[PDB]
Amino acid sequence: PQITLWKRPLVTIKIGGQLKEALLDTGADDTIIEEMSLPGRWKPKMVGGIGGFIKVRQYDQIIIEIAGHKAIGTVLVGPTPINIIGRNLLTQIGATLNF
Amino acid sequence: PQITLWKRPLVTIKIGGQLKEALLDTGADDTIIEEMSLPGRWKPKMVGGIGGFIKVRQYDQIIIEIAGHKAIGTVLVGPTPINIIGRNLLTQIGATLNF
Ligand SMILES: CC(C)CN(C[C@@H](O)[C@H](Cc1ccccc1)NC(=O)O[C@H]1CO[C@H]2OCC[C@H]21)S(=O)(=O)c1ccc(N)cc1
Repeated sequence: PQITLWKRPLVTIKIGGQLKEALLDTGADDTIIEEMSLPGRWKPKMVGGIGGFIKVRQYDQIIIEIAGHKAIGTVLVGPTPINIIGRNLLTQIGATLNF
Repeated sequence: PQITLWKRPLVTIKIGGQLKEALLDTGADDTIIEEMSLPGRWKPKMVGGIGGFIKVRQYDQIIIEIAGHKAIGTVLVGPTPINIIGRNLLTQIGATLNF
């Protein structure tokens, strides 16, 4: 699909068996999802953006369906105000910025 | 152009006659630039990011060249870790997300 930017580019994702709404974010290096339970060992990481840093749990090799497209990669879990799909997964689904 | 996301989508912008580097960010509603002197009066605005809120100065009708495309709109100036080109300006250059 070709997404216009008049509004937030929100899509439905499936992760860990749950359905969630997330933002397709070209400005995000990594994907960050609100607090939830995921299987596996994880390692702590600090992620910084506007306003500062938050502590997150880094889970590797997580499968996520984005708008119906299966993808695999690292997912950071923590206190984010919105679910964000970053470049690490956008590349996997072949997303591009066009103008 | 068609920009892939294996690397941060950074482009050159020309504002106030100066050349700077900026990130094409579909996850940002608004355009935010690092501290610099812009013309006219400003209005206050609070911007919420991943790590909290910062206070910024809002300047309207600012002329900005993005990767060679002229745009005229609102620009926020504040303590951002990187210059961000948000949806308000992305729409003016006709950017879309495609996959
Ligand atoms: C600041 C950028 C370099 C990176 N940010 C992604 C960015 O797209 C966020 C993503 C974002 C989106 C909504 C809420 C929090 C974070 N948007 C944002 O900061 O925008 C602010 C200015 O415009 C306003 O409208 C959106 C919030 C304001 S980030 O959220 O801090 C971030 C940092 C590291 C990773 N791995 C993933 C994301």
